[PDB]
Amino acid sequence: TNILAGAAVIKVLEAWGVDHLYGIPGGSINSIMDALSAERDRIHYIQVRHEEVGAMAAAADAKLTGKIGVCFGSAGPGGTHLMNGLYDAREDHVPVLALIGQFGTTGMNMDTFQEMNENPIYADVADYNVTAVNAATLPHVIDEAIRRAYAHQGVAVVQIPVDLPWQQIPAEDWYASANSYQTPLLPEPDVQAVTRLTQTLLAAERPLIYYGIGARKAGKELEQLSKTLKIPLMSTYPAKGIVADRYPAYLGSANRVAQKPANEALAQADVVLFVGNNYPFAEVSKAFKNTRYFLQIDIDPAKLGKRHKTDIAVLADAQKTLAAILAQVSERESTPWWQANLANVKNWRAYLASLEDKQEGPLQAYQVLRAVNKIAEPDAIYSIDVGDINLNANRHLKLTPSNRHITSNLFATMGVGIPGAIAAKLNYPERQVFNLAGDGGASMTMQDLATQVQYHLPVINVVFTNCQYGFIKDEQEDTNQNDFIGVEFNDIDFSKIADGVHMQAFRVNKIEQLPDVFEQAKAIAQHEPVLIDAVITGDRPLPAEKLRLDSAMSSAADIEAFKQRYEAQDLQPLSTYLKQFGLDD
Amino acid sequence: TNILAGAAVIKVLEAWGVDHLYGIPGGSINSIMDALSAERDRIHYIQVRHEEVGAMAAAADAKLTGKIGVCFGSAGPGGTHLMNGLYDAREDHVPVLALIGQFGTTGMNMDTFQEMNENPIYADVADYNVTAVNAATLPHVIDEAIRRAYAHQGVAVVQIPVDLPWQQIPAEDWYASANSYQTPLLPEPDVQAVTRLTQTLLAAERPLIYYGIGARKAGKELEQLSKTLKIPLMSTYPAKGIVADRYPAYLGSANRVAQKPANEALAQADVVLFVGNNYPFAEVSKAFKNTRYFLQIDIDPAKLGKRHKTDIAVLADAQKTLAAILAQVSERESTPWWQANLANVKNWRAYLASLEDKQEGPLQAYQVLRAVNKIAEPDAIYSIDVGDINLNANRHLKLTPSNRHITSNLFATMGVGIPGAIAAKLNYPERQVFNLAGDGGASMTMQDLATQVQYHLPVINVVFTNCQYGFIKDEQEDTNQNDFIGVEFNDIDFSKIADGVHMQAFRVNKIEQLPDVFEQAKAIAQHEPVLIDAVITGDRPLPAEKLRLDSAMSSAADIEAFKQRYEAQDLQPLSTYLKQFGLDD
Amino acid sequence: TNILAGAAVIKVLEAWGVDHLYGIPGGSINSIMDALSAERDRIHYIQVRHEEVGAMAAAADAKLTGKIGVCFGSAGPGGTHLMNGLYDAREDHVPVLALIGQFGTTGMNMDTFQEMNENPIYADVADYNVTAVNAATLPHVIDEAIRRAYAHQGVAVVQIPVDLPWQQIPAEDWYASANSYQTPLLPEPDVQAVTRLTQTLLAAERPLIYYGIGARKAGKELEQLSKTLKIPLMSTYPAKGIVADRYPAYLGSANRVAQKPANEALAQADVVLFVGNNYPFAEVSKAFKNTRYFLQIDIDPAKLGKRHKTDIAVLADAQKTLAAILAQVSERESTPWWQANLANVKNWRAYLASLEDKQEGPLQAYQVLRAVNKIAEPDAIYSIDVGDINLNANRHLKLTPSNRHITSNLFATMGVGIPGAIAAKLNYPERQVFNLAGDGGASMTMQDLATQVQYHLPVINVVFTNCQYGFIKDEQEDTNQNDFIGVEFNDIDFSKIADGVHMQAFRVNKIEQLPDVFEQAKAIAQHEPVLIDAVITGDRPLPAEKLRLDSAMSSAADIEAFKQRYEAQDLQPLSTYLKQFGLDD
Ligand SMILES: Cc1cc2nc3c(=O)[nH]c(=O)nc-3n(C[C@H](O)[C@H](O)[C@H](O)COP(=O)(O)OP(=O)(O)OC[C@H]3O[C@@H](n4cnc5c(N)ncnc54)[C@H](O)[C@@H]3O)c2cc1C
Ligand SMILES: Cc1cc2nc3c(=O)[nH]c(=O)nc-3n(C[C@H](O)[C@H](O)[C@H](O)COP(=O)(O)OP(=O)(O)OC[C@H]3O[C@@H](n4cnc5c(N)ncnc54)[C@H](O)[C@@H]3O)c2cc1C
Ligand SMILES: Cc1cc2nc3c(=O)[nH]c(=O)nc-3n(C[C@H](O)[C@H](O)[C@H](O)COP(=O)(O)OP(=O)(O)OC[C@H]3O[C@@H](n4cnc5c(N)ncnc54)[C@H](O)[C@@H]3O)c2cc1C
Ligand SMILES: Cc1ncc(C[n+]2csc(CCOP(=O)(O)OP(=O)(O)O)c2C)c(N)n1
Ligand SMILES: Cc1ncc(C[n+]2csc(CCOP(=O)(O)OP(=O)(O)O)c2C)c(N)n1
Ligand SMILES: Cc1ncc(C[n+]2csc(CCOP(=O)(O)OP(=O)(O)O)c2C)c(N)n1
Ligand SMILES: [Mg+2]
Ligand SMILES: [Mg+2]
Ligand SMILES: [Mg+2]
Repeated sequence: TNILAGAAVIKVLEAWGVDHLYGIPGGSINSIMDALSAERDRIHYIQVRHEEVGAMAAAADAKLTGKIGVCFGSAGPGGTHLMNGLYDAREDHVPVLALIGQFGTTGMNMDTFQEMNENPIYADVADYNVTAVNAATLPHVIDEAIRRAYAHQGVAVVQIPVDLPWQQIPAEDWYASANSYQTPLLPEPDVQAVTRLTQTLLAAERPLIYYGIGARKAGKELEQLSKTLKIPLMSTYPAKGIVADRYPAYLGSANRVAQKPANEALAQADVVLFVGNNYPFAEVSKAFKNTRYFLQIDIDPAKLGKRHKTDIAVLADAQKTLAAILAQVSERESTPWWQANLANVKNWRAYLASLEDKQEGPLQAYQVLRAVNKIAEPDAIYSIDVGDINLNANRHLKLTPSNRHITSNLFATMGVGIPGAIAAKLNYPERQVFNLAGDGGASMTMQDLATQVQYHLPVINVVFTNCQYGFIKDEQEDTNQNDFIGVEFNDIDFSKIADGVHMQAFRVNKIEQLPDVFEQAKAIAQHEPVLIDAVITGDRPLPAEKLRLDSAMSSAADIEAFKQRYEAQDLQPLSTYLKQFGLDD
Repeated sequence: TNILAGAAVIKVLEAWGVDHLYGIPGGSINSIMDALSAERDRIHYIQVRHEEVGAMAAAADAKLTGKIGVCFGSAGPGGTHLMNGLYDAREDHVPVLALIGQFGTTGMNMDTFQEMNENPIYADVADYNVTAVNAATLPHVIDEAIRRAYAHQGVAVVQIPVDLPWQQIPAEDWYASANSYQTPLLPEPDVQAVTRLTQTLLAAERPLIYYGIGARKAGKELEQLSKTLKIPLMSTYPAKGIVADRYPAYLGSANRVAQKPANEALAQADVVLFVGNNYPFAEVSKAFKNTRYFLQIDIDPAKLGKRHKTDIAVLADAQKTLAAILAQVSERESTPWWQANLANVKNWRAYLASLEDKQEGPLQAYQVLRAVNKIAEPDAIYSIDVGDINLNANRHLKLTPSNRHITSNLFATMGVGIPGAIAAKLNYPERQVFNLAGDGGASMTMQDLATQVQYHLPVINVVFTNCQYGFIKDEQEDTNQNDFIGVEFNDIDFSKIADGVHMQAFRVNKIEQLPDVFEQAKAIAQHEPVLIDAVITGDRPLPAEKLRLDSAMSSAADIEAFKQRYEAQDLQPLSTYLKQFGLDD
Repeated sequence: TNILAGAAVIKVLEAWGVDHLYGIPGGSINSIMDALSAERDRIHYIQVRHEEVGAMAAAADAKLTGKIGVCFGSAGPGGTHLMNGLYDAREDHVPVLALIGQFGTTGMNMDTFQEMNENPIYADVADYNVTAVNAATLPHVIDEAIRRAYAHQGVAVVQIPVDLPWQQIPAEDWYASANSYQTPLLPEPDVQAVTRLTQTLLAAERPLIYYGIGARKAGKELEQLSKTLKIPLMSTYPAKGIVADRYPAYLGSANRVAQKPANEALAQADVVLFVGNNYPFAEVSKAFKNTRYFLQIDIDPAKLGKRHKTDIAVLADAQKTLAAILAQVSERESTPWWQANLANVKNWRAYLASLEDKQEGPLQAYQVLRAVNKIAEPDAIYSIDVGDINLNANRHLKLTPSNRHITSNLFATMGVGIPGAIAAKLNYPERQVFNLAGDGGASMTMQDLATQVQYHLPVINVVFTNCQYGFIKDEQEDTNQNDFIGVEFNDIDFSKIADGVHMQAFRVNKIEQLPDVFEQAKAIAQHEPVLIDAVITGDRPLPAEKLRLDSAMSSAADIEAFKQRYEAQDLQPLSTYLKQFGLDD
């Protein structure tokens, strides 16, 4: 007969399979809290200590699962605290629903306490942004918000006046269209564009396949096409893991969160196959300036020819198109280009290994990640924060397709380590989860280590304490005339922080302390969360984008200093291998 | 001859007397950081651990001093982290300048890393919101932003492309108009409106003067007019302290962060003089429904007759107008209304005193604030956060006009305790500063306890740990049908948090522990910061807005339960004193 | 007991003294139309043919009277049509209330016909911008909107769901605050600052007083200061008429809608008193590059030191401050500067008169304005459109303090001639009202010549038909390398247009036709609107900003071609006069 509007709303969420949602209560959202209380056995409300962690975790839910992430905040400061999480979702194009509290209709526009016109606040970030003004339509307005967030892969925001969820509406007049939701059966790629793309890729002397997360399902195809046609493989930083890191022709990513082989190969390549990629640096770094042919495959029309003058752009699904190229090619024998790149990758990985393998004295980030690699399970998930850890994790973590790693890819908000590991462990309680965060990123959301304790989420948290905003110090070293300002700061002892939130923790600062501490952490994380605070040296990581190793481009003074500073004595430039296999530079 | 644009900009700030500014560096704001580095002996850059603390502290600067507060943030997530601080400034109408980083002009609109159209993000909160596109005009654009923030008492936002501060501009072509800034000499209030207002106030049988922070300078006038004409005085919560708290006819504030005498008197009053007030609850609580005449004095035309049908509204300065009323009145002898209200205030203060004066057993918020009162210096400044502490601080802190207390008055963002005490101690290094925060408000900005350590700011931090969002639990108790959800949580041991940031701290939970701990804290705070974590009981404070003490309005069962729960056995309703002095109710 | 919400909203408008309002009905604003129908005897609705005319007339009301202009539009297209009128009110800082229709609250957010979230559309232009969601607070929201538009001198926009005006609210609950209304306080001048300003003014060798419409109430003091101290006067184009144009030492306005004496003088001046002026061209034309001392007087702090570094700034009412200067000074004797300037003004006026007094020939703009002046009454109001007509009206109309002229001063929207004239005849039916419009400007709002017929508003409409966008053509001549484009077009016979809307009209093209035609127009306009379509030549008005006259700065060939083109054979540069009185240039 009747039903309360707020109860109907929680049922629309239950209909769309929403398992858990995050927020902090307040008077302006208490009628929705009331509805959640009755249904607490069907949808799990996770109370966070700061709302941006709720919004960031909701984004990570959708990143990991493909399902809509949900968070809420009370009127005014509850809702504006969501901003860094909602912009992350807009930028990383994943579906998120945010509910914002608002004063009742009876007191709106009266200029009463913590009441304002909230609709202008969400206009930029949200794809759908509405203030609900009627309780009977409120279930449809919520269903509308979810349909559009999914369809448009973005943020949908509904500001709800607190009095409407307590109203009665006729129980038969609302529905959730979850039952109509579906995946498209897309057409097969047109055979002539596939053939045209293949010929051009076969005649290339120095070819590359450069893929992004759009090729997430084409792991097998990419790797087989690589070794069948003798084409090196390189990706964007987030596409790391689609092809296993130990694959001998994986060059890594290009630019600063990058690897030496990827950068050098890109400047020599004559034909690039750009697949499901939208690398933001293409134009500003003139990455493709020496490319002769540029071939592209993307599912989205707005991307076609965006990053460079494209010769052939196929609008199609990456995996289908790669499987169709694969189906018309045969083995090619090892070329000079294949051989030179393989030798270069071996030289690089030996460098990274000698850093990782030091066994005594002062702790550096490199060995902390070798110890992370030692205790990692083959399907672990990593929530990585933003800073030097994106660079070091991309070089040292040895991922396979069973792993997941997430960060704030484009907006790049700091603080994402902790919320992402909370979302990961809620979705996958049986998978090992790691949170790799630098000290500045981890202090921005440190209060939510208590949420991991409260909901008993066994996360392995590793904080890299350098008493610096390392990523920025290095930039200041490169651009600034006057001394470093704002990048070195006071120590925070995160094992005391973790103890305050009643979580087990260790602090280490010598390489030799690592093995024991990490074995204890692997065992504690079978049941409880644990934190390791690695006090590391402030060494600058080798800048892949400022290599000074070639005698024809850098003077011997520069090369000696570069080799010295970066312990890069045994690194050879690509040109050494090119000359060796009979190629020029 | 030439000067670099970023150097000229730091000089425009120095010209407007900007002593310190807050932020966190990033690549998109490094050319401004470079300029700050050279001038580090003239403007003090304070690096915070989270940008909302920088924006909130900048707002508190202007709250305390009347001078423009300045903060900055890098592009994307640096700038959106400022939101809770900037909305606080818009709402509390104080001048703040925020500088937002942005990618260089050369890469803007190229869709490159952490680059977006940032101008839509600041459109709602800012009075002035511009992206600077030329380096020669950039000193004028900054000067423009400060002039308007001051003139309009609001937020001015400038998004600066990083490449323009490193450009050369002719040194003679820029200036800062600080030299033209001035206070208006306002006209004296028109003598006939003052006389009309006075007659109506003199004929009132049950009068009240209800003032707000607009009467900040009329402390003497308010108090003398009170005792010369026998008129009780009541204020808004932030106007507490303008007249000393021990003044026998100060009734307190009305509504929930309120006091019993203020609430009861307002329903009996026949003539209200509303002075420099903009109480947000006037309409939604029907506060003035029984008022017969409503007289108002405000400096701002948009306020005149806003909160109620006003009989006489004088547009003038509060202090000038009160001094002019005072100049034409003589002593009146004690009326029944004066006498009844005085007796009622005595009854109330005895209640608050018996709570404060318990000497053993389980710690409650009441005694923690009696201990705060004991060590307080006559001119201490209090940064108060948002939650039950606004209610308890308004009842127990004994302020005088030499004190300052600040919070987020209208927007009411949690987290303001720590940034406000940082701003207070930077401006006034010789004054004792307190930060009174509840546990949920203090965990939102807990990482910046490290900033107090790093810049050596001796703040006394007192955290009230109830393992609850107390203010919200009580609301749920009043409105919600189903059980409490989201308002009780895990303990955080803030003396371990404080130890992690290398600050001295104590944790107490028995009334008898207070005196020693507070004496030690008063002495440590002579040189270092200190934190006390008071573990308190979850007792609900007496709800002044839900009194059940009058036998003619509430049944005896209700009154017994009310008296029992709130240890309010000896509280009498106002009607007892009205009947006693020959007045009806 | 109850009243309808729509009736109370109209009662609030009546209370604030609103006599007339403009708009076009629609389903979404039909409950407001219903209310208006009931009140047709007390408040008068003016139906326009296009909604921007309604917004432009609403703006013109406030410009002419100082009282708030009121306009409305229906949902979607009705409201977006108001845009040019509303930004004109924002830019020329005048109070306007715009009511926007919206679908009822039940249909909102259901994506039904002509229903969209309308609140983001108005966020940039409106000082106050809200959607009403409740019928009982709707009178307060309308009252709030008028208070803020007056106080803030900007636009207030309220979007109203059609159902709410048809609900019954209690009659007892609403009120309008119109009775408490006051204008802002005028600050008083500090005598010490005034003495300093006066000393600097008297020590000047070549002084100028440059005033804007902030000196509206000080024409007497301005002219008196000029005659007593022997200092010439110049104004912004909108300030023309504050001092009578026939005054011998009134130099005119600077830059392009300028008069040659003002431009020449400004370059020689050593001290400028800048009074209630916000000239937008200061910095970009480097106007004050030679001014040794700049003195400013303004009521607004955001303007002090804004346009140039100010040596003495006074924050006070212009009239009060000018009265103070005048009381400290005595008669001075004629200087060379005074005499040089008067001689230059006689030369310039003699030149404009020669263009005006041609008796036979092809018609030019200059003789048509002479014809307007001969039939103009001493207190006529001029609604002027935008284009060359501002340049020509500024040079040829002889205005006194009894006249009024309005245009779109800073937004500068074409189209305003017809709406400004409608509003002026509504407000001042006893005054002669002119509409002086170029053909491009008149074409954009031509349909509302019918509003003048329908409402019997006797306006004299004068269209200047040059078959060009003359103002742009002359800009293309100055900047464009390739041929003229989009500035010359087909003729529209406006007498046939007027005939179509059933108005009396005439078409002229030879100078000798003018006298009889304007005589007849002057007679018809006592009862009916009349239009004259003056077909004029394509002659460029003398560019007062590009004077090729002085032999020592321009070649004899440039000078002769200039004099030939502009019929300026008898003009002398100010240097001739400066030299005659022993001065240098
Ligand atoms: C601190 C920091 C610095 C960074 N530095 C770097 C760096 O130096 N180097 C670097 O590489 N990255 C870096 N990144 C990440 C970077 O900002 C970009 O987000 C990233 O390069 C984008 O990768 P993408 O192209 O794989 O994914 P996206 O930008 O998400 O784009 C995916 C693309 O795939 C297409 N697509 C989707 N599905 C399919 C399908 N099924 N078939 C076909 N096409 C499809 C999409 O349409 C889109 O074009 C950094 C991140 C951080 C946090
Ligand atoms: C958790 C929380 C709850 C709250 N609960 C309450 C509560 O229950 N009770 C309560 O009272 N408050 C409460 N507040 C504060 C409340 O939200 C309002 O901000 C407060 O009531 C406004 O006080 P005000 O009128 O003094 O100041 P403002 O809102 O700042 O307004 C000042 C007024 O003075 C006028 N003015 C300025 N200068 C002059 C002058 N020189 N001469 C004349 N007029 C002048 C201004 O124009 C304006 O009208 C709460 C705050 C928090 C954080
Ligand atoms: C096609 C076109 C071209 C134009 N070309 C020119 C041109 O070449 N030259 C030109 O002059 N104009 C020109 N204008 C007008 C120009 O755009 C500006 O609108 C104008 O210069 C502003 O003049 P103002 O200073 O009088 O008015 P406003 O900009 O309105 O400024 C008024 C000032 O007076 C102050 N004030 C208000 N009241 C008082 C008081 N009581 N006491 C003291 N201070 C007070 C105000 O705060 C403000 O500072 C043109 C307009 C158009 C449509
Ligand atoms: C909220 C936010 N503020 C500022 C930045 C700019 N930023 C990018 S990396 C970085 C420093 C990262 O420092 P930390 O986490 O300590 O790690 P490190 O690089 O030292 O290992 C900063 C400040 C950001 N992206 N997000
Ligand atoms: C950032 C933010 N989120 C949510 C709120 C809503 N809110 C208002 S008071 C309150 C609880 C305060 O709790 P706490 O600080 O623990 O103090 P207590 O009341 O328990 O003493 C909350 C969540 C707010 N105003 N600001
Ligand atoms: C609505 C609008 N569109 C375009 C312009 C640009 N503009 C300014 S003056 C002008 C030409 C004026 O034409 P017209 O009204 O015929 O006058 P003329 O110069 O020919 O006398 C134009 C197009 C404007 N200010 N407003
Ligand atoms: Mg770091
Ligand atoms: Mg609490
Ligand atoms: Mg024209």
